[PDB]
Amino acid sequence: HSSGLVPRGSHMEAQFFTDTGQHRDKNEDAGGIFYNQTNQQLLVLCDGMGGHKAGEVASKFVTDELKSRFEAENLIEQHQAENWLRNNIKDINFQLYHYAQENAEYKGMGTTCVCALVFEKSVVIANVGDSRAYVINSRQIEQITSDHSFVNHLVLTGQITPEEAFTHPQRNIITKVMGTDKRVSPDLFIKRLNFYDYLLLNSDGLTDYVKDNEIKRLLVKEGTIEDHGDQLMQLALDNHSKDNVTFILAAIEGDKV
Ligand SMILES: [Mg+2]
Ligand SMILES: [Mg+2]
Ligand SMILES: [Mg+2]
Repeated sequence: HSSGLVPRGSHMEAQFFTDTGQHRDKNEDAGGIFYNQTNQQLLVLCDGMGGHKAGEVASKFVTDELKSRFEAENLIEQHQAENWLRNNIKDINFQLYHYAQENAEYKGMGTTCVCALVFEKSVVIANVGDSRAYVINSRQIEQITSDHSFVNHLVLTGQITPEEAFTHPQRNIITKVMGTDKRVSPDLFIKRLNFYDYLLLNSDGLTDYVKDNEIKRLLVKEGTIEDHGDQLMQLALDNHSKDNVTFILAAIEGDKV
């Protein structure tokens, strides 16, 4: 191929926050923040399905596989990142499918997966399910991913409005999830970072109970990542979330020190 320059080192200050909540037996969300051999950064969040068996097994399996595969990589170029995410998510989905089929205790298990590979000026995001990725600044909160949910199908075909989807009785139904089929087609996105302050990955335990404008209002106020993460978690619980709540907050650097 034609020659080009090595990616410039790029990290975001990022932190992972998770809580079982007071309404679930287990925390079936999983995730983390991982680094490859050249110190590129991968953010991972998985929501194991509460309505099927063994959601915690599925979410931990996908997270641990992404951790192992990424930590072993040396360097991923930005123009190869979509392929890397697509290929590894497809392989992990296939492994998870057979793991579920063979172990009777885990039959039917599955998980969402949203993940983000960080570059200097952009982030590359892969999504399977109804966990989410957003970017936030003082003027806008933008959801990057599209929920693979039945209610989002209804929204995208004009059958219900977004506000109706927020209180719809079938909001729980997912239409694309890791582990249920041998094949999966993740959605891939590239988002330029230039004028945003935060990248947020989250499970639906946050956004089923906290609206986008509340998230934006909280994150735009002065505060550290640790203050914002503690307060965003408390907001989900104060808004009566009945689910595990998990998110990664990653600060986008503007002016250098
Ligand atoms: Mg779950
Ligand atoms: Mg369970
Ligand atoms: Mg959930």
